[PDB]
Amino acid sequence: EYRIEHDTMGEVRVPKDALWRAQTQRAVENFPISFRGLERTQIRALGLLKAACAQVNKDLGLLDPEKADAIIAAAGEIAEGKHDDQFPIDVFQTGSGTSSNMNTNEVIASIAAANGVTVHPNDHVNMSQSSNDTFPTATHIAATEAAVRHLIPALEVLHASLAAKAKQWRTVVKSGRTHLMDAVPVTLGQEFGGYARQIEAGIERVKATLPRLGELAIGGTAVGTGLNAPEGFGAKVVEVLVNETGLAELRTAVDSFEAQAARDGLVEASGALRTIAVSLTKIANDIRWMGSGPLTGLAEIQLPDLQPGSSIMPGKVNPVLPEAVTQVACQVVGNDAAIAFGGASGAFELNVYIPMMARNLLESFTLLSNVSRLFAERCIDGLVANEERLRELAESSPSIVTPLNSAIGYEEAAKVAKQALAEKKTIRQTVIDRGLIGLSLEELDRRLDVLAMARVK
Amino acid sequence: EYRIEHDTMGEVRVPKDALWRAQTQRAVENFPISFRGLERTQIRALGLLKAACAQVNKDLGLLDPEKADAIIAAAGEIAEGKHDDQFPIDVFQTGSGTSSNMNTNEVIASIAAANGVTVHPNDHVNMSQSSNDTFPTATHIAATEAAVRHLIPALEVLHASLAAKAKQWRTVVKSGRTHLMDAVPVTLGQEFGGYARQIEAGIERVKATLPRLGELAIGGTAVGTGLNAPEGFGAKVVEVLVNETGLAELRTAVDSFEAQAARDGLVEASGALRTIAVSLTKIANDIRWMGSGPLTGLAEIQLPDLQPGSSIMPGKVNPVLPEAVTQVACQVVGNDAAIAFGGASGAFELNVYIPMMARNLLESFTLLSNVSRLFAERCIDGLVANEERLRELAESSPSIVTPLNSAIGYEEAAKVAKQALAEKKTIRQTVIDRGLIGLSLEELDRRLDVLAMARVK
Amino acid sequence: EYRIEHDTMGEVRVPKDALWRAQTQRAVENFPISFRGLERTQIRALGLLKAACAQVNKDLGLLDPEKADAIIAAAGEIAEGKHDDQFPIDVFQTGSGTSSNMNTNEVIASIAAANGVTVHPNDHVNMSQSSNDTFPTATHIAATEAAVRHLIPALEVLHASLAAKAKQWRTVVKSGRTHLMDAVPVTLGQEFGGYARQIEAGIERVKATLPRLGELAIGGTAVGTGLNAPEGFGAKVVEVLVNETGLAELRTAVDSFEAQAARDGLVEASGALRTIAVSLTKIANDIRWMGSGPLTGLAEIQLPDLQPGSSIMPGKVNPVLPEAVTQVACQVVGNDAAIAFGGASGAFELNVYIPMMARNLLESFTLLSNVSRLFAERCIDGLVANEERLRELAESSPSIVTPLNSAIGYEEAAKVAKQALAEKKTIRQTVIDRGLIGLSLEELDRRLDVLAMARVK
Amino acid sequence: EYRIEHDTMGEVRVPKDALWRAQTQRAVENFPISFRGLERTQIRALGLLKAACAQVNKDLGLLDPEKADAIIAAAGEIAEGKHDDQFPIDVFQTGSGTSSNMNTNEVIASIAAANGVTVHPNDHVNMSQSSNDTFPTATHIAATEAAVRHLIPALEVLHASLAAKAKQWRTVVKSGRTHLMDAVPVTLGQEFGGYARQIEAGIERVKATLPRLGELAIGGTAVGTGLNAPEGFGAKVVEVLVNETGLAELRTAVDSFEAQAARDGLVEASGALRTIAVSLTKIANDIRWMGSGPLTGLAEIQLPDLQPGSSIMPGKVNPVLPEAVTQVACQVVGNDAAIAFGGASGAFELNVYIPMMARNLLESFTLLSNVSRLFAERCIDGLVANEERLRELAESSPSIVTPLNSAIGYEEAAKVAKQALAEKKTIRQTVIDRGLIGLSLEELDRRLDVLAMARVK
Repeated sequence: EYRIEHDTMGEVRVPKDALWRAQTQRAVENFPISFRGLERTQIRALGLLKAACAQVNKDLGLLDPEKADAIIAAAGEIAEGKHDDQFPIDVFQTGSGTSSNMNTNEVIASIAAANGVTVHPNDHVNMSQSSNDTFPTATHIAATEAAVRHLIPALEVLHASLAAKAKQWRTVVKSGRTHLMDAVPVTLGQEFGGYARQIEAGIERVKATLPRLGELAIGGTAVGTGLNAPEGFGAKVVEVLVNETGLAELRTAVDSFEAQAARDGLVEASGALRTIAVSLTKIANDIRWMGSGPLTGLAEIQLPDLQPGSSIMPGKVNPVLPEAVTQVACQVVGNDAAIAFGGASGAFELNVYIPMMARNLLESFTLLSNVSRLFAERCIDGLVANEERLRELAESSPSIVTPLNSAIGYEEAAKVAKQALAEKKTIRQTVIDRGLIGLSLEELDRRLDVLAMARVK
Repeated sequence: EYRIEHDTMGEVRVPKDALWRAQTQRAVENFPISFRGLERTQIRALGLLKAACAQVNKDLGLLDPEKADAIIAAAGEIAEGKHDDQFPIDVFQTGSGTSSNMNTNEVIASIAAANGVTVHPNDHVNMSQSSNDTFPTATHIAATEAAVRHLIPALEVLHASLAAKAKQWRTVVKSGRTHLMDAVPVTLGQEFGGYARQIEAGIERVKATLPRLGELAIGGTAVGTGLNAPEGFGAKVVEVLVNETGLAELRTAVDSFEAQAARDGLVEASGALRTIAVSLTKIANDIRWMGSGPLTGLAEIQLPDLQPGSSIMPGKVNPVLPEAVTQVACQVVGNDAAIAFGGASGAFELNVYIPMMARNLLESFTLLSNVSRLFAERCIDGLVANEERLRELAESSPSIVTPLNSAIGYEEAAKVAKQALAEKKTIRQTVIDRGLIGLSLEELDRRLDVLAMARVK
Repeated sequence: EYRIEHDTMGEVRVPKDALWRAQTQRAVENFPISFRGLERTQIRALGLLKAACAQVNKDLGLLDPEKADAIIAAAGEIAEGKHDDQFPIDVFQTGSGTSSNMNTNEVIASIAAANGVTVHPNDHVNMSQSSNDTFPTATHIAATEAAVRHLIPALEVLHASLAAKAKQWRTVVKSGRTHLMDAVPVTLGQEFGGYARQIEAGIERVKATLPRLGELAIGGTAVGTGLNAPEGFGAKVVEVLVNETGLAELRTAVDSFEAQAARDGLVEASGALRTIAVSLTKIANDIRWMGSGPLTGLAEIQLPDLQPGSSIMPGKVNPVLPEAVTQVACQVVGNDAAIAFGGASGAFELNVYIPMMARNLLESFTLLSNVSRLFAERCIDGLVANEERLRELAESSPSIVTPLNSAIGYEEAAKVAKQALAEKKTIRQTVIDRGLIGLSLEELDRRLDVLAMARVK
Repeated sequence: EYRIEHDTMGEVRVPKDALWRAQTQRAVENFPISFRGLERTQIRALGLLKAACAQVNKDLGLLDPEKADAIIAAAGEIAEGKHDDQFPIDVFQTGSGTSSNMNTNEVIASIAAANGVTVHPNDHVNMSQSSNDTFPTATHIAATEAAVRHLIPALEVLHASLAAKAKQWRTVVKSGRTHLMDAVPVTLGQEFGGYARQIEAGIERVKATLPRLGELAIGGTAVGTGLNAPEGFGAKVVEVLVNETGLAELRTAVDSFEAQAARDGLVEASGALRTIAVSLTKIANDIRWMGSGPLTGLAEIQLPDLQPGSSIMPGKVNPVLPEAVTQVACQVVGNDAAIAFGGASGAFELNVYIPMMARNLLESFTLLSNVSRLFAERCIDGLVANEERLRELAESSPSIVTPLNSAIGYEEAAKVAKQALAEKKTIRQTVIDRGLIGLSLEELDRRLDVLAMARVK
């Protein structure tokens, strides 16, 4: 069942109970491509943004208080998520986000109409605005909130979890591995201290993007000039947004043309997430390798069991969380390539890849925030080390000859390693058999202590 | 409200009215990452696959007909899409798809239980199977159906639409452009014939991947050896699948270890789609450029109006379909990088990136199928050429001097072009003024006819 | 020391002994970016191409035989590699390859001048041509020769080497691994048969691209119309090229506009190489993992020693060839993303990313051809299996309980696996202790034979 | 002609006059893959690094002053580039850089031998070191010097050039374009101010990576523990390096395991360069579009002529510098994907993709530094604007109706735009004809002034 609405292009049938109107409905028919629309956090940002602009228009005497207040209230319902099903437009819409901007304007208009107030989607709800500043503004608010409120806290949990293991396993000695081959000793704690640093550096990486990710185009209107917006509109809206969200990271664009002609801050932000994905692949890979076996692998640690491993092989349990982490990392990398391709494809006063860039960036924030916390809590926290096996692994490496270098030289040392392996004997035995002692017996032992070799801080 | 179920790891609370059971529910708790589960076409493939395996197990006397028939019927309900909301597991699950495989087994078990029949998710519904052959099998069935039944037909519509314009605009002469600068004449029809060829070559590209995309692991069970599956199980299941789906492209794997240790056919298939995305970016870019203006751009053609252009600038209309196409192309490129990263990350007997690879590949098929048809029908078909403007564009290029090369030589020709531009005069005038005629007057004209210059077939 | 030359833009100083002239020298000054110029195979292709065009121009009476013959001879010296140091222009030149085309024309002119014959770089050496058909033509000849004469033979060596191991290790039983965890048995030969299939499929993949990679633009001249080229020039040049090179894969473009407006065949070809890189990462990773240790890893095989492992740790030797292979695979993936970005960026009658696309594609052919042969000969051929260790690995996996499923059911089977691991006892012992026999004693043994479990063909 | 050398693996023939020795020569035979070796800046870094380590070993009494001083002198010759042809090892070597590390040690040994001093490549030249800390150290020194001394200054020139045009063209009014369609007015200067900001933000982006790019592994030796290196060796070497190079950005690693197990700082650094490539594609694209024509394009500006455009079309000149910039941007994007793939592929105590990551990152620094300066000086500086054409473009856009919105409302405004285009009349005429005046005659004019519309600061 339908009603008639119109826009400047003509009449359109709209579902009778839909709060959207003509232009939203055209976009429904124009872009049935993915059948996925804006995310919760994007719809929220649009709501907050519309509320903020209405407030400033009210403050400056440009918009009737009754209309402003109903727009602010309607926008608030949208921001709170009462109307997400009134946002049916595909991600793959016109690249400025015009359609979703109008979708927000029209839904506000219909909510306000239901509360006794007549507001025009363009003339009132979109007063002093364009899609060309509002859609990227909403995108950067969403991205900034995602970075500050979701990803960074999630990474901090993961960091804490890894650092707790770095401390716990401080003196848990094991064989280092380089090139996958037997190396000199390290501690399990040292390795986890490395993983913790990768995550801490990741936090630094996301933070370093915030000064430019938090820039908002708001106020630049159609092409960056601010035509049809009053003086200092952008700064005024940003102040309301900072006041309402608590996100001090939000700010006016340094250059209002760069802020609309490009989405360079989104490409920058994705680069930090892609680096985090690179770090997480290494961390997760190492952990599932340490967990491998129980009998045909490394069996250095035990990961917590999360579910039955195999529909066919009874009793098997698999490192499912590292698998989720590594698959997420692939998605972030894919998403990152999509973001950059769109970023490079701007023209003159507007980059028209915003919805695709937003979808991909926001998804990477989400996947990384959610999988980092799960990895920390359902995997890292419950890892159990096989301490005795690990100490044997350390004492078995041939490369425990390495600290004898300064006393016998690299070349004689290598002769000890090749002879010890062909005999199935120890490094201590091959050197004492080689007649090298005389380098004392007491000195050979001190240098061959594996935990001393790891050089624990 | 909940009930108790168990698996080999213990007891799990499951929603009372959920048709899934213990293992699905663990996966719900283990992988809340993206909150997007399997697509319609993946759930379908799993249903068909389970029906087919049950039939073969019935045929070989290994599975009680009453149990087989209830599994076949239950699987059929799943295949038809009656139970998509009983598949809540995240894409970012264990990388073999164990969880979704078990999700299918458990939902079938609960449907059959409701019809008076007791079938064990492992012992019966998963008889002769592993996730390690079934999940990639379902993925390759979905991908192959997507290629054959959706993308290729969509591309054929787009091809027809472009070729119709190649014919329509056969003698519509215009200035060619190289490096974005004035070149010798072409016809609008020639350009569209190029775009049509890119799409035809795209069809060829997808087709060329089908011999390996259509390979199915079915029968290789846990590691590729076929343990716990009867002799020729895979060939038998493939026959049922070919019979039921009509997809002759489906086939047994050439090597049953390669078919599980890798997903190389998915990377191959994505390469063809990425090439199509590269082609579509060029086609769409050209079309929006030809459509640019109306007064400050090229204004060669007019694209059909699809919606009001701008919330702020009245009357403006934008090339929204080319924007959808180019954004889709970015997504396909991103998806393609994700697919390849997962593809490269296999280990020993199993690549455990299947759900992420499947999600990305299937999405690229979908986005490309849907946007290609929209582009054909809502853009290409209604394009209107500005024939008189185009003929003036052709006759204005300085490079119409080019066919005089053989008569006056490259160097004197260049002297004609530089003098004609500094005077604001024609090529004919600059050559006759330059005293070159005597090369006759009649010959200069014949060579300067622009439509003859385009060399129409 | 310098001489004066000119072109249509004016006078340029050129080194006195340089065979290039004005336009090459401008490009030297215009593009000092990478300081790497065209590859041997590109210079060759340009030489052959110029010889072929001169021959056809001779055949058709359009070019004086004395001038044609000196151009053919000069071009032949270039093709043979006598003048590579006369090609100093950067890869990062004008995107049509104009500069390298002119570089070839000018060097031919100067060689011919030294043999008593005066040929104009444009009017004679470039007769019936543009850079816009010749540079992509030379690029596709180079790419096709690389595929047919270098990569495919190299892959065939690698395929043979892997298949020889598949045969050699047919009955060398070992534990399969899925998710990195203990699985049911396979043979080392089965795994290598998988790797061999990945390489055979790679061969198929490159072959499948040849019908479109081998398309040549030759004849389309400036914009694809063939202006200033005689009728059937392209077909005539292609015939000479096929006659001279033996490459039957070379052919005229299906559509002469698509063949210049895009380089879609180069993106297609790169997709096949990227798939090969994905396959090689898996193969190489597995091999270095099987080689890992000697004491802290898997120690399944021994790779041939190629050089001392470590400047610091005496005696260590590392899998350096797998490292070369995996790093090459990264480069191919990078190169592939560069190729596609350029491919998508065409405009109207010409894609002007050709030199960058050519550089990247040709490098991927080279790296893959060279590393595949080295990997085959210096690694794969000399691999030695640790047969006794491998048979113990197979017999230790808990998942050897799997073939008891049909007799005792998945759930009781899992109870056997969990009890056997907590006891440090065998599967046979845990089932006989569990009172399951009575499933006979003779049947338990037959099902527990590990080589029978691998299901060798 | 050859001599015999040996290493711990045995005897190797080495060219008689080569300064390298056994291990370098094995690497020559082991890795003939790309036939491109280390860059000038990498060889330099290795030289400086070896000099610095020798100095510290001297300072601590661990290395004989005569041997140290000859190593410092030899290393200095290498650093200065006297011996680049003594570094023949392929980029695609063992992924730790062992071979190039040994190549440096052996060349120093042979130089010192020629000066009367016998130093052992391992025992002396490599004293207190591993490849595992030295090769990444040299890589990060090279990358940091490239960022600080080459790229940032090059970007500052480009920034100055763009900002000079932003100032010059402050009041040069033109039509804005969004979606490629006619928009409201901007100034050419505003657009260039946007491009300048993208470059300034790029500078910020590279700077933001320096705190982690400048971290050096030096001191962590084999696995990060510092075994066989004295206490505070790393800090001591870093101090010498900072003293010698002036690069205060160089620093000790925050965590010595993260600094060898990963190359996350290289992926981070590449992300900043990839963002710069995205920005440069937009800037260059816009500029070649503004330059397009002269008769069939936008013809907004004139780029400086750099070389004859076309071998075939006389007189044509093409935007060759924007083409070089956009092709470089593709290469940086490709390189960036290669870097990240290698970065993600670390294992335990060592990421063994260093040479490939270094090659790609250093090339991106180089291409971007060189093309940015060329673009600034040979393109941007000499751009000439077509001021009268531009003012007509501004006054022709239909969207000059936009500032009437607040007076007549969006819907009536759109009626003015559609009627003005169908009539071929002006906005002023269509509104006065529409009877809207009465909104006064004087007010319509003030709002329709195009330079006032651009809102110049």
